[PDB]
Amino acid sequence: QISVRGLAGVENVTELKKNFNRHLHFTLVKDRNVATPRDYYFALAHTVRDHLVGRWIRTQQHYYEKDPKRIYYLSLEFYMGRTLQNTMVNLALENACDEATYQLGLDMEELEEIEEDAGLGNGGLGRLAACFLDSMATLGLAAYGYGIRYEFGIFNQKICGGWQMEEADDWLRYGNPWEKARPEFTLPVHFYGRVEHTSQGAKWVDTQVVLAMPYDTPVPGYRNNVVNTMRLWSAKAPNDFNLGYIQAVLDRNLAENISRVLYPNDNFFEGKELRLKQEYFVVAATLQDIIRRFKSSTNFDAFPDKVAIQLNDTHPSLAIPELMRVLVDLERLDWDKAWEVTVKTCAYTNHTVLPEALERWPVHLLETLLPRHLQIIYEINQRFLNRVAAAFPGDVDRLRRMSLVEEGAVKRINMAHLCIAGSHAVNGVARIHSEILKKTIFKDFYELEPHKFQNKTNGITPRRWLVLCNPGLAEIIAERIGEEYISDLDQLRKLLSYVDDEAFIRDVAKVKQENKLKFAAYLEREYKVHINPNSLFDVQVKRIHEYKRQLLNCLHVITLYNRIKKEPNKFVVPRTVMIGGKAAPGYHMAKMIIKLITAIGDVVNHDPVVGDRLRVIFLENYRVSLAEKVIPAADLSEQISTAGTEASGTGNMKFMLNGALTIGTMDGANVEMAEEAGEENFFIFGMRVEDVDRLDQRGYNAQEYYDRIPELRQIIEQLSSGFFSPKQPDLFKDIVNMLMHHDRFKVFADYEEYVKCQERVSALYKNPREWTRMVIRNIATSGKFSSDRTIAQYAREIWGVEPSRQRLPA
Amino acid sequence: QISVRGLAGVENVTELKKNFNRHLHFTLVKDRNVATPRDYYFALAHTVRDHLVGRWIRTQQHYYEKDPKRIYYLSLEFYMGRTLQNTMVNLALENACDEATYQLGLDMEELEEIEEDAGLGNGGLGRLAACFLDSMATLGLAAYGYGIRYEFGIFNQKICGGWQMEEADDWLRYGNPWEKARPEFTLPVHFYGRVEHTSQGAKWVDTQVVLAMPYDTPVPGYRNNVVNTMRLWSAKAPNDFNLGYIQAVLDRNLAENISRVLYPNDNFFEGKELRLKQEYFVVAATLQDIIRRFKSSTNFDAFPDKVAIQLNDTHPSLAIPELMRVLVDLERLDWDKAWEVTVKTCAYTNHTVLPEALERWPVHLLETLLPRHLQIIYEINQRFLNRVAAAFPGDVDRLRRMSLVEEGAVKRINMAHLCIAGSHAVNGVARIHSEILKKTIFKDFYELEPHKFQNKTNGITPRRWLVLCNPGLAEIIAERIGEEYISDLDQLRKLLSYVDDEAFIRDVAKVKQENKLKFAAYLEREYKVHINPNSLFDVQVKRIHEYKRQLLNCLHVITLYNRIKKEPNKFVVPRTVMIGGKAAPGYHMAKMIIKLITAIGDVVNHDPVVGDRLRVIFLENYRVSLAEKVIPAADLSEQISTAGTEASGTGNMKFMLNGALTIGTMDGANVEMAEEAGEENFFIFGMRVEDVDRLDQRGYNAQEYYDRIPELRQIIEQLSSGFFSPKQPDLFKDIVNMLMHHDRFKVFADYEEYVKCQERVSALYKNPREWTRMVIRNIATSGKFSSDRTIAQYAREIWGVEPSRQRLPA
Ligand SMILES: OC[C@H]1O[C@@H](c2ncc(-c3ccc4ccccc4c3)[nH]2)[C@H](O)[C@@H](O)[C@@H]1O
Ligand SMILES: OC[C@H]1O[C@@H](c2ncc(-c3ccc4ccccc4c3)[nH]2)[C@H](O)[C@@H](O)[C@@H]1O
Ligand SMILES: *Cc1c(COP(=O)(O)O)cnc(C)c1O
Ligand SMILES: *Cc1c(COP(=O)(O)O)cnc(C)c1O
Repeated sequence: QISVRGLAGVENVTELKKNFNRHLHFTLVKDRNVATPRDYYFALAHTVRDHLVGRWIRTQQHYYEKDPKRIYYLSLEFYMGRTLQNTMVNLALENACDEATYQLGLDMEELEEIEEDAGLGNGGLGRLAACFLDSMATLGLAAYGYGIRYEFGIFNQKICGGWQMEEADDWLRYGNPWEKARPEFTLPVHFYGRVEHTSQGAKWVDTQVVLAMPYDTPVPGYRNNVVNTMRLWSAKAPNDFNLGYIQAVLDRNLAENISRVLYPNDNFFEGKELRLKQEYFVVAATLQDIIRRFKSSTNFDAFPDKVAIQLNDTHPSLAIPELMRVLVDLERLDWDKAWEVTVKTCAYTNHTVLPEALERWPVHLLETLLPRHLQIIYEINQRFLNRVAAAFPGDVDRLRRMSLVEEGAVKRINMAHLCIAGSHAVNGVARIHSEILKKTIFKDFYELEPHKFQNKTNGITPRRWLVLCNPGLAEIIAERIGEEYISDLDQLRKLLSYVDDEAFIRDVAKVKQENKLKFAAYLEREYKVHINPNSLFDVQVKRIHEYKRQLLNCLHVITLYNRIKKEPNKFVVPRTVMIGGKAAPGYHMAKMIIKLITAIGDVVNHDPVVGDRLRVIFLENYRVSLAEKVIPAADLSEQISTAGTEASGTGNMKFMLNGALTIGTMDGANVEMAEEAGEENFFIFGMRVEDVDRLDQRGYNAQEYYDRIPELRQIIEQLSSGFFSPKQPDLFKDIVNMLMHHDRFKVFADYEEYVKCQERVSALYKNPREWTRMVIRNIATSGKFSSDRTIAQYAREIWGVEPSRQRLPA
Repeated sequence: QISVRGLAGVENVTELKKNFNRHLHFTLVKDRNVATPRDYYFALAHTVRDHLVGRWIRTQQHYYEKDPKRIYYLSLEFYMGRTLQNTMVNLALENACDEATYQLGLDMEELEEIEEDAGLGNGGLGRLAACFLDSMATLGLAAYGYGIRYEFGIFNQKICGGWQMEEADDWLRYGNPWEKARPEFTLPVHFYGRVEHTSQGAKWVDTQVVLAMPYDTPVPGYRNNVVNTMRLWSAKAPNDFNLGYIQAVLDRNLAENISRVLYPNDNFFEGKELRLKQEYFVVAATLQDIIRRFKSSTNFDAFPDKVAIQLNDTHPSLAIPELMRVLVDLERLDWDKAWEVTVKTCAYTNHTVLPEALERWPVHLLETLLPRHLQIIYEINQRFLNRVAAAFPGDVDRLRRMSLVEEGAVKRINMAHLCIAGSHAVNGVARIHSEILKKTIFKDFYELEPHKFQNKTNGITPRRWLVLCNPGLAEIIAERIGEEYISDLDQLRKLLSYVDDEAFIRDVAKVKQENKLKFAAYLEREYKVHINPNSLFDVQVKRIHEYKRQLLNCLHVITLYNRIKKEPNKFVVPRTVMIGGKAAPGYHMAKMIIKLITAIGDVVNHDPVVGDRLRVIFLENYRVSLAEKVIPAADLSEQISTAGTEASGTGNMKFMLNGALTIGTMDGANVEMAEEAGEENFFIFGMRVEDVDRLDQRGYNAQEYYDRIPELRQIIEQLSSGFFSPKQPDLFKDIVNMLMHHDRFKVFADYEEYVKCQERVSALYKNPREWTRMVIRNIATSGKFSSDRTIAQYAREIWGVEPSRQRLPA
C-alpha cells in the first residue's frame, strides 16, 4: 500500500501463504475451522521468525570467523515492547505479509494487537537499552545485550474508582515465539559461603549454587541482514537442591525466585536482598560467557582489545569486582595487571542525579551474600584512596567524600564511586546532565581524572519510533527525500526546503489529523470514551513522579477550567488533556497524583458549561505499545520536569519526530532539542538550573506564591476544601501539605510562566498553517536524536570500534 | 533391517532426511558444525511428531462428527516412559527413520537414549494406565486420559555408599516435544470457601481460585491412523492472585505447587493436604471439560449414553461428589435424577487390599478444603445406609461397617466405600484379587449389590513390551506366523506347533543370548560392572516393599553363598542375581533392604572362592526405560509376594512375553499365568492364600522356623553378628527384629519351599534344550495378558462400547 513498507512480489507472497498454513497445521495443531485470532497471530509470528534464522546463524558464524571486538551491554532492564512488526520492518517484509494475510482473509493489524509487550523495564532506561540494541545491529556492531528473563515484567495497571491497582504481567502465558531456550549453555552462579585464605590465594567455598539458563532473542538490524543476540538469564535450582522429600522439591522456588519479577521502581533505590541477588546473578553468568567466548577466540593482556563491557547505570556494577575475582582468584593474575585489564574493559553510564535513586548497599548484606566481593571492594577502595592522597596531600575531607565506603549508622558501599574507579570512561546522557556530574556529584572524581568524563546524548530508534508507529508520516517524507533517512536521520534536514511548500504543509497536517482520528476511535472502542478530534491533543505520558511534575500540569488544567467557569461564553481553543503513566506500587504520593488526575476528570468532563472545550483523560496502562499509538496522535508534548532533574528524557524525542510541538523546561535533552530546532520553534518556560540553585540558596517559600497569585490560591482552596472530592473532603490534604511546606521540585515557582507559555501555545494553534510550519521545523531538525548517532559516538569514543552500514549477504 | 520394523522406501527416506535438516535449522537454530547428539535427537523427534499431526486433527474431528460414547480414564499417574520409538513403531516408521539417520551419519539407537522418561507414576498402577491408553487407541475407542502434568516425576535414584539417595527428576528441563500447551482452554478450580443456603439451593462462595491449564499429548494406535489424547493439567495462579507487591507475586507459588511434584509412595496412603488438592484439581478440571464436550455434542438423561468415567483406584474418587455438585447446585437437577446419572456414568477399579494403601481422609481436612463436597458425601451416606437398613433390618453392625464415615479419634471418609456406592461397576485386577474383594474387604457391599462386582485381569501392551524392547524375538516369531499377532496376541498359540522344531528352539535361544550380551555390555559401559553372560540371569525388578519380599530373595542369595563356601569345589549353575527398584523416601524398612542388598554384593562379589559363579547386582534407578533393557535379557522372573498381597502384578507378564521362566507364589495374575501355560511349565512354590489364613488363625511364630532350619539360623546369625557390615555390626538389627517378631508377610514360612524350588530351576537350566522348550510354552500362552484383551472386556462389560480394528484413512 505504501512504499516504505517494501515490495509484495508474487513469489514471496505465495511462499509466505504456504508457510503460514504449514505453521497453523504442524506448529499450532489447528485447522481453520477452530482457529482463533490468537492462533493466526502465532502462525504469522512463526512464519516471520523463519526468515530470521539463516541470518542469525550466519551473523554469529561471521563473528566467530572474523573475531571482532565484542560489545557487551549489561542492563537489568530491556523494555522491548512487541516484536512482530519491528521484525517485518527490518527484514522488509511488511507489505508482503500484509498481502499474504489479506489473501487468507485476515487483517494483519488485528493480528498485531494480539502480541504481548515484552515489558522487562520500568520506562526510559529500559527503553534506551532496547533502542540501543536496534542501533547496534543496524550499525553492524558485534554486540550482545545481557539481562534477566523476568517471569513477570512491569505490572499491568488497572484504574479502579480512580485509583491504581496492580496486576501481574504474565507475559509468557501463551508462549514467547521470539526466544530460544539454550539449556545446554547453563552456568553455575554462587551465593553466600565464606572465604578461605591459602598458600596460593583466596578461595570462596561453602556456597549455594543457582543455575543460570540462557534464552536468546534475535535483534535484526535495518535491512542489512545482521542479526545480533539478546541473552536473558533464567534462574534454575540444581537437581540435588535441598536433597522431607516433598518439602525439598517445593523449596526449589527459593532459588528460582531470583528471576521471577522485575522491581517496579523508576528512579528509586530499594535496598532489598532479592534485588542484590538479581544484580549478581546477571553479572556472574554474563562474565563466564564473556570469558568463554574470549578463550575460544592465557593472554588476558588482549582482553580489552577483544571485549567492551558497558554498565547501564550501577545496577550491574558488581561486574567490576567479579572480573577482578575471576582474574585474581581463578586465572591467578597479579592484582595490578587484573586491575589494568578491568579498567580498560569497563565503562559506566550514569542516568540520574536524584539522591534517592543512587545505589548504596549496606555492608552487612554484601558481607553475608558476597563475602569475597566485599573484600575485593575494600582493596579497590584502599588503593584508590592512596591515589587520591598522593594527588591531594592533606585533603582529608576529600578522602571521606571520595571513599567507596560511606560511614554512618550503617556502613554502605557507594556503587557509583565503585564504577568511576573501575571504568576508563564515565558518561552522562545529555549535555546539561554530563555538565552537572562534573560540577556537583562527581566533581572530586573529575578533578582527579578529567579524561574519564564524557557526554553521550541519548537518542531513539527511528525504525520503531517513526516507520513502525507512523507509516503515514514516513511515507510523505520518503516521497520528497527518498528512503535513506531511515538509517541516516540527519537527512531530515532536507525538509527545511519544504517549509513554504503548500502541498507538504497540507500533507503533514493531514497525517496528524488521520492519526488523531485513529486514536480517538481506539479510545472509544477499547475504553468507551468520546473525545473531540478537532481539539488540541495535549499529552504528558511518562512514569508518575514528583520530579516530572504531573502536578504542574494538573494546576494548569484546573486554571483552564476555572477561567471557563468565570467566562463561559468566551471562546477558548478546545483541548483534550491526556496524562498517563504508572506509579511504583509503594510510592504513595505518585498514587495520590493519579487519583487527583481522575478526580479532576470526574468534575471537568461532566460539567455542562464546559462542553467539549476541555476534556481530561487518564490513559490507563501506559507502556511501549500504547506509546506507539498516542505519540503520533499528539499535538503538544509536555516535558516539564524541574530544571536539573531529568537527566535526558527520551519521550521528548519521540514526540519531536512525530510532529508535536514541545512545551518544556530547559532540562536534560530539551536544551539540545531547542538548540537544534531554534528557540523560536519551541515553547520554553521556567527556571533554568541556575535559577533553581538561587532559590535554594535563598530558601524556597511556597507561601509567597500562594500569597501573590490569586488564581493559584483559588486552586489550593478548591483542593483543600473538597471541591474535587465532595464525599471525602480531606482526600488531597497530603498533596496540599506537600505543595505548601515540603516541595522539593518547586511546582509553584514555575506556575505563572507555565500558564503564560500555555496561552502562547493556544494562540499558535488557532493558526493551522503556522502551527504546521513550526512542526516541520521540528521534524526537520530531529536528526541528532537518532540512537544511531548516539551508538556511533559510544563506538568511536568509548568502545574503540568502527560502525558499518555494509550489508552481510543473505 | 528386520521386517516388523516396516518399509524404508526411497521417497519416504528422502522426505524424512529433508524434514530432519529443516527442523535442525529452523526449529533448533543450529547448523551441523555445532550440533550435539541432543540436538539430533530433538530434530528427529520433531520430524516424527509432524507425522502425528494430521492423524491427530482428523481423529478428533471424526469424534466430533460421529459423536460416539466417550471414555474418560481418570488417574493421578501415567507412567509413559519414552515416546520416540513407540511413535515410530505405531506409525510404521522405524526402518525408514533408521535408514534416514544412517545416511546422515547418525546412529538412531544412540539418539533414542537421549530422551527422558516421562516418569509420571510410581510403578504398576501408573504403567497400567499407560498400556491402557495404547490399547484404547489401537482398538479405536474414543478415549481420553486425564491426569496432572507434574513438573517433577518419580525421583531419580542414586546409590551412595550402598544407600538410596533421591534427586529431583527435572524431566522438562530441555523441553518436551510431545506435548502441546492449550492455554486457551484454561479452566478455574475452586478451593476453601463456605456454603450458603438460599431459596434456590446451596451456593459455594468465598473460594480461592486456581487455574488449570491443559497440555495435550498424542497417543497413537498401532497402524490404524487413530490418535487419541492424554490431557494433563498444570496449575496456574490467576493474575490478580494476592493482588507488598513483590511478595504477592512471589507467593503465586502457593497455588502453582499443586502440580509441582508426584507423591512417590507405591501402595501407601499419606493423608496430606497437598495430595488432596491434587486429587480435587484433576477431578474439577476434567469434569468441566467432560460437560463442555457433552453440551457441544439440557438433557442429562443421555449423559451416561455419551460418557463413561473410569476411576483408576480411589485417587480420583472426588469425581462422584463433584458430578453431584455440578448437577444439583449448577444444573438444578433433583437429587435422585443426578444420582441416577452419576452411578450410571462412574465405574471404579480397585488395585489393592493392603490396609495402609486405602484412602481414608480426615473429615477436618475435607471440611476446610471442600465444604460443599463433605455435605454431599454426608447426604450420599445417609441415603445409602437407608438402603442397607431396608435390606438387612436390625443389622446394626453392618451399618457401622458399611458407612462411608468411619468413627474414631478422628472421623474419616472411606473413599473406597464412596466409590462402590457411586459406581455401577467395581472391578479387581486379577481373578484371585476380585474373589478376595467379594470374600473379605467388600463382602458387605457384594451382599447388597452382587451385580456390581466384576473381574478385569490386567494386561500389558505388546507394542512396547515385545516389538519395541525385543525386536529380535518379534522377528523370529513373525517369520513363522506373520505379523497379525502384534494386535491379536492370542495368535502366539500357533507357536506351540514349533516346540519340537529344532530351528525355532535354536533361534529363541540365540535371541536371549544376544539380549544378554547387549545388557552385559550396557552394564559395563554405563556402570563399569562386569557380569558373566553365560550365567543364569535371575531378576527381581519392582518397587521395594515388604510385601514383594525382596528379603526372601536375599535369604536365598545368602544360602547359595554359604553353600558355596561350605563346598567350594562342587559345581553349581552360575547365577547373576539382579535386584532393582525404588524405595519411597520415607519408607525406612525399604531403604534398609536396599542397603542389605548392596552389602551382600560387597561380600559376595569380592570373595575369590566364589569367582564368577555368583554375582549380586543392584540395578540403580529402575524405571520404564531400564525395564525395556533388562526384561528381554532375563532368564528367571522373581514374582514372590506373599499370597494375597499382589493384586495382579504386571512385571510378571512382561517377563513371560520376553522368554523368561517364572518362579512365583500363587498370587495375583501369577495364578492365571500358570493356568494358561500349565503348572508344569511354571516354578510354583509356597503358601496359597488359604495357607496364609490358616497360619494367621494359629498365630505366626517366626522362631519355630529359626529353630528347625539350620541354614536359616546361620543366615540370621550372620546378619545379627555383623558379617555383612564389619564396621557397623548392628546395622541390620531392625531387619532381624522385624523378621523374628513382627513380620506381616511371613518370609520364613516360604523359605524352605522357595530354596527347593530354586534348586529345580538350576537343574532345568543345565539342560538348554528343555529350558528353551519350556520358554516356548510360556511365550506361546502369553496371549491372554495383552492389554488389548483387557480393554475389550472393559469396553463390552463396563463401558457399553464396541472395539474396532478398522483403520481410519490417512
Ligand atoms: O537515559 C535513559 C533515561 O534514564 C532514566 C533513569 N535514570 C535512572 C533510572 C532508574 C531506573 C530504574 C532503577 C531501578 C532501581 C534503582 C534505580 C533506578 C534508576 N532511570 C532518566 O530518568 C531519564 O532522564 C533518562 O532519559
Ligand atoms: O493394577 C496395577 C497394579 O496396581 C498396583 C497398585 N495398587 C495400588 C497402588 C497404589 C499406587 C499409588 C498410590 C498412591 C497413594 C495411595 C495409594 C496408592 C496405591 N498400586 C498393585 O500393587 C499391582 O499388583 C497391580 O498390578
Ligand atoms: C520513551 C518511554 C519512556 C520514557 O519517557 P520520558 O518522558 O523520557 O520519561 C517511558 N515509558 C515508555 C513506555 C516509553 O516508550
Ligand atoms: C511393569 C512395571 C512395574 C510393575 O512391576 P510389578 O513387578 O508388577 O510390581 C513397576 N515399575 C516399572 C518401571 C514397570 O515397567
